[PDB]
Amino acid sequence: GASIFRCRQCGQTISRRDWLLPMGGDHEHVVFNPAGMIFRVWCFSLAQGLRLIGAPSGEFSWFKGYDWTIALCGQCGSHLGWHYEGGSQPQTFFGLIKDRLAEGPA
Ligand SMILES: COc1ccc([C@H]2CCC(=O)NC2=O)cc1
Ligand SMILES: [Zn+2]
Repeated sequence: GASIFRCRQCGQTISRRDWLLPMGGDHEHVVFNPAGMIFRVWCFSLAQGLRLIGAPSGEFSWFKGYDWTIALCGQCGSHLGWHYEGGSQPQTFFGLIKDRLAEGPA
């Protein structure tokens, strides 16, 4: 019905509703970057079709204990969110910008 998440700009397969991850009790986190941009972030245990840019950085990380790398759509290059690593339980996860994805059938 609506179990697959694709890149909104090009349709690249990214994630699934089954792979949503409740972090802090909720898979949705609203955050701001240092430029004041608001993001409605959904946390996923797993994702595909991305391209992770650069090396991890902990600066300004919204999630305690985690370092982030920019995650672009591997197909069109749109900024879809961030990959997080270096933490504990889980050690890694994806934070994806909800409004840059499109939900649909398998
Ligand atoms: C270009 O400067 C920056 C620096 C950091 C950020 C994001 C990265 C992800 C995160 O967890 N927290 C942030 O604030 C956005 C833009
Ligand atoms: Zn794309």
